[PDB]
Amino acid sequence: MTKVDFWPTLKDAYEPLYPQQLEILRQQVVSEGGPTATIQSRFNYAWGLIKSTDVNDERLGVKILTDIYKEAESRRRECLYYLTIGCYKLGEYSMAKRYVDTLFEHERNNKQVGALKSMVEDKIQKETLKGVVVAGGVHHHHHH
Repeated sequence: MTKVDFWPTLKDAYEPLYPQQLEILRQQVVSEGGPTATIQSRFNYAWGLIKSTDVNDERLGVKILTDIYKEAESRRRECLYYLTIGCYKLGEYSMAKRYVDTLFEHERNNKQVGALKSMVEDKIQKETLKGVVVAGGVHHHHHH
């Protein structure tokens, strides 16, 4: 009910949508003509595709958020933030890191950015280096 946060949390992503909620956004997008729909109409269409559990909808929303970014303007902050979240689900942390990096530079408070960037930065750092497949076994040799 707090309609004041201009940027939800990353947990909101773990909140799936019903077939009606997703079809409703399509009525507003298609009713306007579909692609010729306003940007705010397509922007939300990519938001629901990211809350989906399948990766097919996440790769589709990312492409939209990048089209609205190259064609729109001002909506860069919302895109850089949404791209970091939509990208985090595709572990493309290289793209998420570069976009969130530019946003965090803005020097804006909102500890949600410092924390979101922490999932991207902690994952590019904690992944190690050559990426270890986690040693799954037990110490065999033993005598000391």
